[PDB]
Amino acid sequence: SMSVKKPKRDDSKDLALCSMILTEMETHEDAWPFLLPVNLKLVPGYKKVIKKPMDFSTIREKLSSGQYPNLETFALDVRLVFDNCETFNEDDSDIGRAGHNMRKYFEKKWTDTFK
Repeated sequence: SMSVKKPKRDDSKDLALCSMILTEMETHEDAWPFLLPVNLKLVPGYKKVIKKPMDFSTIREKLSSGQYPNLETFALDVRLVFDNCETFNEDDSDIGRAGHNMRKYFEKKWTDTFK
């Protein structure tokens, strides 16, 4: 409350460390469905169904331009990429499996880097 604060967690390295995580997600062999925005002209149903499209290149541009106020808003967009994938793709599909694998990969890096 006013003039009453928990001790200050060092967040000075968060930007660099989110960038490194994102590099590792970019270079994963199963990243290919997530590298670029879904083409809304060429994929019937995507625009209407997926209210907030998100992809790794869009996260990279947001990160690089100071559009993440803190490390939690960064994690929310990464998770959005996988929630969207689950919304639109069957589990038993190459893309569906890619999304589960990448979400797992992400959540471990996240816990190991920050928890």
